[PDB]
Amino acid sequence: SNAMKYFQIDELTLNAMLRITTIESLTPEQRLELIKAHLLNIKTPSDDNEPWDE
Amino acid sequence: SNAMKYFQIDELTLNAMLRITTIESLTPEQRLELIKAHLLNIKTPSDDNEPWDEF
Amino acid sequence: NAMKYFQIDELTLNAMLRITTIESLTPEQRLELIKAHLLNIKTPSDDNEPWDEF
Amino acid sequence: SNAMKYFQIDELTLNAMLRITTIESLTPEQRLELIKAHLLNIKTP
Amino acid sequence: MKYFQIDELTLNAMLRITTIESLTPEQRLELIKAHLLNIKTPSDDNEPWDEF
Amino acid sequence: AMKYFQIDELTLNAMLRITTIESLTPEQRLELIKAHLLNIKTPSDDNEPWDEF
Repeated sequence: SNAMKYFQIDELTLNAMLRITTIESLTPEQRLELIKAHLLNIKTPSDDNEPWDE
Repeated sequence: SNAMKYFQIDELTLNAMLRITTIESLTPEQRLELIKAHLLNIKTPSDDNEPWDEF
Repeated sequence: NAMKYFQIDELTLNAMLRITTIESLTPEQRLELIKAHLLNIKTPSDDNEPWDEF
Repeated sequence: SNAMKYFQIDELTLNAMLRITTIESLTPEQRLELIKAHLLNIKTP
Repeated sequence: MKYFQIDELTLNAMLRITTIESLTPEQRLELIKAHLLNIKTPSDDNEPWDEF
Repeated sequence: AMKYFQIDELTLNAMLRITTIESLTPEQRLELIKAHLLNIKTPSDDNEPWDEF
């Protein structure tokens, strides 16, 4: 196909996700849960129920 | 004016990263390393290329 | 790699809208003024002090 | 109160408006109205 | 989007605070927090609920 | 005649919380606050000292 869907990630969110991967105060599964939350917000940007949205 | 950088991610890569967070046969740490590799791939300039004559 | 967005404050946008309705300027004059405003949005000021550490 | 409202416009949208200003087959009034419609779509999309 | 404006006087005060070694780190942090809360409050004049 | 600097709401909220997070020593909290203040004064594409990217 000549066609593909794209999503936008701001630089602050990309950098935040990179930092989350090695935050040592969180278990690895807690890090994955925060990463998944960010990826879902990228996929549906109007979601305003995130842990950082409070 | 003020000006903000953004990155574009294709849907296949976004969905792959979503899937990777819950792949049961990779440990959480392995999933995070695969996540990190995808995120660095997006961050790192794709093409601005090695000239070799500095070595 | 990156792509970029420009951030227009509401007053800047409203100024451009007001220019479009000034009837004693010809339409071409109003276009030229809006062009000049659009060109200024695309240019950065970046007049920050260069601090490399602190 | 210390907070400000901003609109985000991608570079391709900005450059499209710049190019409308020199479409010489449209009258100046037509170009101005097309640019106004794009500006209003930024303000209330 | 929603941005806040920080005046240079406030930004320079917060940078200077970080350097005052005769104050403890917690005192410096609390002084910076006060300035940041002053910038933030209220985030919306019509929704001043950070003010009770 | 005064210079103003823009900060997004999320970063401002994060700096407020960073000032007290218990997972960082007080000196670490002050270092991370300083790195944020440095990027308001002199933007760097959101570079911070602890970053490995």
